[PDB]
Parts: sequence; C-alpha cells; structure tokens
Amino acid sequence: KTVVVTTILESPYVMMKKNHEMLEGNERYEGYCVDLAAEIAKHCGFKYKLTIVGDGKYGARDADTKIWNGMVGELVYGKADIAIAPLTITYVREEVIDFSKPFMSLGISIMIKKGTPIESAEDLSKQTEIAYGTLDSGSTKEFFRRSKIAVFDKMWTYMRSAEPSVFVRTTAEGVARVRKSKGKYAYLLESTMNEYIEQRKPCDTMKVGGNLDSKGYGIATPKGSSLGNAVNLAVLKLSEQGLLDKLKNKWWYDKGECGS
Amino acid sequence: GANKTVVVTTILESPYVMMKKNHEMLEGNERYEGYCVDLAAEIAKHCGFKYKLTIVGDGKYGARDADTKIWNGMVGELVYGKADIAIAPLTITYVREEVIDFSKPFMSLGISIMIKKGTPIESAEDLSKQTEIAYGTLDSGSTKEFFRRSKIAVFDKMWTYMRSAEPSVFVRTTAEGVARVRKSKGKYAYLLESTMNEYIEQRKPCDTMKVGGNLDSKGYGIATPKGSSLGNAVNLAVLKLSEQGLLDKLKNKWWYDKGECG
Ligand SMILES: NS(=O)(=O)c1cc2c(cc1Cl)N[C@H]([C@H]1C[C@H]3C=C[C@@H]1C3)NS2(=O)=O
Ligand SMILES: NS(=O)(=O)c1cc2c(cc1Cl)N[C@H]([C@H]1C[C@H]3C=C[C@@H]1C3)NS2(=O)=O
Ligand SMILES: N[C@@H](CCC(=O)O)C(=O)O
Ligand SMILES: N[C@@H](CCC(=O)O)C(=O)O
Repeated sequence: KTVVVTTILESPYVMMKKNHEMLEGNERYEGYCVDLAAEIAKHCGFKYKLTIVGDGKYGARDADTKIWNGMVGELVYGKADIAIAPLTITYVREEVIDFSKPFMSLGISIMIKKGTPIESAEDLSKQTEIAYGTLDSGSTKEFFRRSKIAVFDKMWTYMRSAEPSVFVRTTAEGVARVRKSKGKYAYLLESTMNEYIEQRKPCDTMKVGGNLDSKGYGIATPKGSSLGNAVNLAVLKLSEQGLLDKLKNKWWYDKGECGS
Repeated sequence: GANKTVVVTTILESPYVMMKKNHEMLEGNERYEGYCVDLAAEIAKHCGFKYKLTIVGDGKYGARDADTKIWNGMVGELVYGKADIAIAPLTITYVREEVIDFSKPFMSLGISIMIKKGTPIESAEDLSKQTEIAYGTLDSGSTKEFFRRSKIAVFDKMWTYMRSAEPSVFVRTTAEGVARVRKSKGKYAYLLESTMNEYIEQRKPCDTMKVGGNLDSKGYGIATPKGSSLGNAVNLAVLKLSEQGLLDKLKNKWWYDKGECG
C-alpha cells in the first residue's frame, strides 16, 4: 500500500538534510516538494516512499528509440506511482502521463553573471561572445528545439551545434558554469530556480529580462492511475488554503545572504 | 452518433467576449469578439468540432446556493446539461472541480485591488484597517468565495466587514464594480482578478489602478461536464496553444495592442 514517489535533487525542492548519512527513508530529505508530498499524502490518505530518480533527469523521449528517461520514464515504465517534483506540464508529457493542475508557476528565464552585457533573449541571439545553453532532458531544451519564434529558433540553431557543448547535466552545473565563466556563459533555466539562486551566496548571478513563456509544475501520475483525481483535489485544496504560498515563502525565504 | 454542434457557454465580460460593432444586424457567433471568441475558434479547430456561442442566461460565473445546493451561472449550465463546454474566464476552484472538469489553465491571475487613482490604499491590509473606504467583490464567483472561506486574518477581517456592509458592497457584474470605483471619489475600492484589473487600467478615462500584490495565484480553465469525452482533446489543445505562443499573442492582442491609455 506504500506509494512510490519519484522526485529529483533540485534545490530548494528536494535536498539532502545535514547529517543525512545517519538518517533513513523519507527523513533524509527536505525542501518544498518534501513538504508538499507530506501534505498531498495526508490529504489523499496514503503512505509513501520518496525515491530519487535513478538517472537524475526530468524526462525526455529519445527521438530514435522513443524511450522516455527521467521521472517521466519512471512513471511510464511503472517504476514509480507518482512524481512530486518541479516537473513541467507539457504537451508531449500529457500524451503519456497525467498531471494535476499546477502547484507552482514558472517561465523560462535568463541567468547571467552580474555585469554581463545582456538584457534579453534577443540580446543573446544577436551576438556570439557570450555562450548560452540549457539543461539536458527537460522542458527548456525542448522549448528551444520546437520554437518557431525567430529569436528562439536562432538561439536553438546556435546552441545545438555550439562547441564545447552548452548543455548541462544538472541545474547546479549550469549555475556553476555561469559563476566560473567570467560572464562568457549565460544559462537558460526556469524562473523559480533562477530566483532561488539569485538570493543566495555568493550573490553573483541575476535574472534578466522577462520570462520567455508562462507555465506550471504539476504532480504526475501514470496515465489512468486511480490516484490522479484525489491528488488534483489536494493540490486545489492546498492552493486555496494558502499552503502552497506558505511553502514557497518558506523555501524561497530570504535570509539576507545578498545585501539586505 | 453523428457530429453535433457543441453549445459553448460564455459570459459578456470584456475583453473576453464583447458585442461587435454592428452586432444588431449580425447573427450567431459573428455577433461577438474578444479573447475567448478567438480562443473558442482555436480550440474548435484543433479538436474538430463546430460550435455555437451562447451567453449564460443569468450573467453569472457560478456558485452553489448553500440552502438549495443548486448551481447557477456557467457552472450550472454545465452541471444541468444546458451547455457542452464553457470557454470563459472561469477560475479553476476546488468546489467547481468536484462537479465539473477543467483543462489545464489558459491564463493566470490572482485576486487584486482596483482603486481610483490617488486613493490612499496600497494593500489588503490597508483596506482591512480602515472604514472610510468601502470595498467589495463580484457576486457568484470565485473572489467572493475566496473571502468567505479564508482563514487568513486579514482576509477574514475583510470578509466580516463586506458581508455585513450596508449598502451592499457586492456587484452583479464587473462593469458595475468599475463604475462604482470611478464614481465614488476614492471611497470605494474593488476586489477583482488581476486580468480584469489590468485590462481596465488601460481603458479610458485611465482613472483606475491596480495596487498591491496579488492575494492568490490561480488560473482560468476550459470547463466541461464531468466525464465529458471532450475534455482530453481540449486539454491537449490548450497545451499546444500555450507552447506555440498563441495564448500569449491573444493576451497581448486584447489587453495591450488595443490599450487606450498610451
Ligand atoms: N505563487 S506560486 O507560484 O507559489 C503558486 C502558483 C499556483 C498556485 C498556488 C501558488 Cl502559491 N495554485 C494554482 C492552482 C489553483 C487552481 C487554479 C490553478 C491551479 C488550480 N496553480 S498556480 O497558478 O501554478
Ligand atoms: N501570460 S498568460 O496568463 O497569458 C498565460 C498563462 C498560462 C499559459 C500561457 C499563457 Cl500565455 N499556459 C499555461 C499552461 C501550459 C501548461 C502548464 C500549465 C498550463 C498547461 N497555463 S498558465 O500558466 O495559466
Ligand atoms: N522543470 C523542467 C526541468 C528544468 C528545465 O528544463 O529548465 C522539466 O520538468 O523538464
Ligand atoms: N473568474 C471568476 C469571476 C470573477 C471574480 O470572481 O472576481 C469566476 O470564475 O468566478
């Protein structure tokens, strides 16, 4: 009767606690999605086990093999019962798994090292001194691959062939590359993650320009799962009680690392 | 059996659905224009159905009578089988999700405050702590329900005031709330969704303003009767339109490209 929850190590959604090496089970983890999982499970009346996605990916389909990886794959192949993570609701994913109504909003955004002479996606597209890229196997990369918008398509044509690769395996790696590249790398990532990082030491990154799109994260289940309806009602209840706002404010709490 | 014209319930709410110039000699869907008229056409094209737009009889979004338990508005038209789909600025809410289905959201919004320019109010907390400036909400919608149900002290305080205020602070249509702000010399502020607030802020005579942050975060969805076979296709259409940038293009068309305040 224990529900297997797939999730991903992505700050501040799920993180290893201090001294996690002597902790066990769900108690190893903390973050927005850890708290959200506990609330959803309490409303729906299930016990659950948090498991970190084996390949560390969000989820994409191989164009050749047509196999899904990441958390999406874990749902598709029956390795998990639900995904509670910053997993973007997208058309291609909705074809193969189910999603609750969104629990958090986001859009694609630009992270620069402070002082970089870039204010917009158009700015990035019109120059070549500053490299830029995205996370592999997620919705941001797919956004650029599929876009017919001139600026974004121009960006895709550059990124897909850039050498060395501009794509990164994890968000943390993209952020580190921004920080270490003396302004010669900018990173395309979701506004949620960008805003979290902007408020943390060493306070050397910034979000610039407006978001490139508008969407949300949802709780995902395998297609047709019996859990979907109750999970969706739980998201709506927690939204209306103000609990999703409370969790956002807790995990994006500003302690004054950067200025004050 | 054979394909049948889909009955779309919607609501006369600018800029979502508006009477076209020359509507008096036009018929059918041609009578109307706006964001939801354009959206209905896109959804119908993707889903492969023909449709008839029909303005909700009672002019309401939809609420359940606590005594009779009967649903009114667009929600009621779906619940009682009078319409096949609602394409409107209909907020996705818990109590509605219990009785009808919703697509993923096609537009985001939150509850917000509209003031007459110069009114000395910056926030809901400001409103809650004074009595000179009256304030209220639309009837039979999700904003009123938000206040009625809130356990948050500031919003509970606001509800306690609004529910007993005399004369009534509630309005039957958004237009009536706008008029009350505009005519009340700063002595009425209106609680309404950020989408509608931002639209009115760009309409003549450019005398209103949104103040403060939004009080919540939610969205509008396309609604169908519970279990309707149309829901899956409509949902995928919303996602496709979102990802193609078409929803953003439509919002800019109806809010900003046509703005009258500069
Ligand atoms: N401010 S936020 O992104 O934490 C945030 C974002 C969102 C919230 C709640 C919060 Cl707190 N709830 C809404 C939900 C309420 C109902 C209407 C839309 C979904 C279903 N989703 S959202 O609009 O994606
Ligand atoms: N900027 S906006 O409100 O017009 C707006 C708002 C939204 C859009 C698209 C636009 Cl253009 N799409 C998203 C949709 C994309 C997928 C993720 C959440 C739903 C399904 N809904 S939203 O986040 O409510
Ligand atoms: N939230 C994204 C991952 C991050 C990104 O692609 O920027 C997804 O669900 O794929
Ligand atoms: N969108 C709201 C109506 C507007 C409001 O309540 O402010 C609803 O679906 O009830």
